[PDB]
Parts: sequence; structure tokens; C-alpha cells
Amino acid sequence: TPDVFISYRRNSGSQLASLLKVHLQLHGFSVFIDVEKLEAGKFEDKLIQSVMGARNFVLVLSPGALDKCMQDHDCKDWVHKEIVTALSCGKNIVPIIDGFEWPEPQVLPEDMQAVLTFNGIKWSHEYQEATIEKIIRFLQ
Amino acid sequence: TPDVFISYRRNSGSQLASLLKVHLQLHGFSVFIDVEKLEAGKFEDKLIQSVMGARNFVLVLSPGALDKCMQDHDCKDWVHKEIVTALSCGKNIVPIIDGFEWPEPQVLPEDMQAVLTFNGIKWSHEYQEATIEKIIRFLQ
Ligand SMILES: CN(C(=O)N[C@@H]1COCC1(F)F)[C@H]1CCCOc2c[n+]([C@@H]3O[C@H](COP(=O)(O)OP(=O)(O)OC[C@H]4O[C@@H](n5cnc6c(N)ncnc65)[C@H](O)[C@@H]4O)[C@@H](O)[C@H]3O)ccc21
Ligand SMILES: CN(C(=O)N[C@@H]1COCC1(F)F)[C@H]1CCCOc2c[n+]([C@@H]3O[C@H](COP(=O)(O)OP(=O)(O)OC[C@H]4O[C@@H](n5cnc6c(N)ncnc65)[C@H](O)[C@@H]4O)[C@@H](O)[C@H]3O)ccc21
Repeated sequence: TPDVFISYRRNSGSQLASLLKVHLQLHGFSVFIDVEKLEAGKFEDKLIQSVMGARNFVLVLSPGALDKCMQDHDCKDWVHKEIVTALSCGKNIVPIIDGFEWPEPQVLPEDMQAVLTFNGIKWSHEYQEATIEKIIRFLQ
Repeated sequence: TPDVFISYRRNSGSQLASLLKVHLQLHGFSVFIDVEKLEAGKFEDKLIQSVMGARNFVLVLSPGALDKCMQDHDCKDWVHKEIVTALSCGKNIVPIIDGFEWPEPQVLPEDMQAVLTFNGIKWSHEYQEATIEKIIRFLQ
């Protein structure tokens, strides 16, 4: 059981997600990110179960990262599925803000609007060590 | 005198440049990147001095990273300035390709066209440890 699950958008947050993984691992956290820990089998069940296993849900909110979730009421988008799983399970959700614009709740499907109520951490390129140290304070 | 200077475009390569910085330090290299090592003074002189001082010049080629170099014949663009300094000083240039597309050399100012003749490393999101090991192989 990894302690932290990192959810991110491939096209805009892959580098920040990877950087969070390295830092969190250096500070002793077991981290789940797909490219390191998603292995053999049907990936839908493996991903969802890996969200369920992690106490902490770190959400990389790069620019436009929730765009594909909009109008995704069938829950086909994978960031959407991961967020809903995290919310449903009562995870400690820690959004990471990297140029993300806060949207109106009503543009997001009802089952994920609650993600916007969690206190988010601004990623600071100029003060990255301080950002990392704050993220660690948020983890459990 | 850091062993490695990391040159990058803020608007598209900040995260990968920081990720490279962390990994290279973890493997024992002294690294210069502006957000960690550029301190007080006239920044033009300090940056140029820092490029001249570093044996290895790691160039983060994010998508469109050399675009603002194009037709910058007064050498006002800062990536352009760092590249010309590295070329002029005969540094070990190691381009890192992250979705960057190789241009026709003549689109670049004549004083930096040679950057394309250096063997570049592909950044692989799925094989990051292998990418980092290759980068370290390339460094002196
Ligand atoms: C198992 N996967 C993998 O990628 N497996 C990779 C190999 O082993 C580990 C690995 F994850 F890196 C894919 C499976 C397809 C669903 O997408 C995800 C999503 N996520 C989680 O969602 C967030 C990212 O969502 P996202 O930015 O919207 O992604 P896209 O931009 O649509 O990328 C998806 C890319 O998968 C390609 N592809 C389609 N079929 C398969 C398949 N059978 N098998 C492999 N790829 C497939 C497709 O063509 C596209 O290019 C994150 O939070 C993340 O946890 C993890 C893994 C996958
Ligand atoms: C000292 N600097 C800093 O940034 N200093 C920062 C504070 O201490 C360390 C620090 F570097 F983070 C700036 C100075 C301005 C020139 O640009 C660079 C470039 N680089 C090297 O070039 C590559 C990045 O080139 P690039 O993606 O095109 O850049 P942009 O970000 O598009 O533009 C620059 C941004 O600097 C803002 N800004 C303008 N005035 C100043 C000033 N006095 N003082 C601070 N900022 C200024 C401006 O408004 C804009 O936003 C890389 O390879 C890099 O080595 C390093 C530092 C600076």
C-alpha cells in the first residue's frame, strides 16, 4: 500500500507529477504514480484500487487539467474517475495548483464538484523547496 | 563552479528542468539552474559567467523551446544567449528532447545552428530512470 496516489493529466502535468513523486519518495513516502507502479492486468481495477489503498490523494492541477472532466457524466475520463474514487472514499485530497484556473462548480459533474472545496497548494517555481515542505505538512 | 548548467524555457520547460536538477544532484553533480543558484547582481553577467563556468550544458528542448530564438539576430533571447555562450566555449552540450521537433537549421540564427549537431536524449515519461542514466552517461 503506497501512502500517496498522484493523479495528473498526461499532456500538461506529467513533469510536475514526476517531480512530486521524486520529492515525496526522498522524504520517505511510498508513492503511486502510474508510470512507476501500474503493472500487469486490467488497468481500470488496478488504478481504482490503488486510489483506494492510498491515504493521500495528490491531484496535479496543471492548466486545463479538469477540462476533459467537463460533461463527462458517464465517468469515462480517468482523472474524473480517480477524483470521484478519492472523494467517495474520504481521502485526504491535496490539490497542487500549477497555473490552474478555478472554475465554477457547476461546469463539473456533480460527483466531483467537492474537489474544489479542499485547500490547494500553489506550486512555486521560485520556491520549490518550500512548496514541497508544505505538501509534506498536508500529508498524513 | 557547478558541473552542469541547465538552460530552459520558463513557459514550457520549468518542470522538466527542475526534475533534471533534482536527479543530477542525487547522482552527485553540482547543478546550476536559475531558480536555485542565480543570486544577487546584474543577472546578465552572472548567467553568462555561470554558463562559461559549467563543463556540461544541458538544454531542455520542450515543445517550441527554440521558437523565440528564431530571427533573434540581436541576441536578446536568453536561451539564445546561453546557447551561444555554450557553443562559443566548446561546452559539452546535451540537449534533452521532450516533444520538441527538429527544425530546419536555417530557421535558427547562424550563431546557434550548431546546437542541432549534438546528440540529443529523448525524455521518456515511461522510462525516466533509464533516461536519467543515459543523461549521466553523457556528462563529463
Ligand atoms: C494503462 N494506461 C497506461 O498509460 N499505461 C502505461 C503503461 O504502464 C504504466 C503506464 F500508465 F504508464 C492508460 C490506459 C488508458 C487510460 O488512460 C490512463 C490513465 N491513467 C490515469 O489517469 C491519469 C492520466 O489520464 P490522461 O491524462 O487523461 O491520459 P491520456 O492522455 O489519455 O493518456 C492515456 C494513454 O494511454 C494509452 N493507452 C490506451 N490503452 C492503453 C493500454 N491498454 N495500455 C497502455 N496504454 C494505453 C492511450 O493511447 C494514451 O496515450 C493519471 O492520473 C493516471 O493514473 C493511467 C493509465 C492510463
Ligand atoms: C534574472 N531573472 C530571473 O528570472 N530571476 C529570478 C529570481 O531569482 C532567480 C530567478 F531566475 F528565478 C530573469 C531576468 C530577465 C531575463 O530572463 C531570464 C532568463 N534566465 C535564463 O534564461 C532562460 C529562461 O528564459 P525565458 O523562458 O525566455 O524567460 P521568461 O521567464 O519568459 O522571462 C524572464 C522573466 O523574468 C522576469 N524578470 C525581468 N527582469 C527581472 C529581474 N530584474 N529580476 C527578476 N525577474 C525579472 C520577466 O518579467 C519574466 O517573467 C533560462 O535558461 C534561465 O537560465 C534567467 C533569468 C532571467
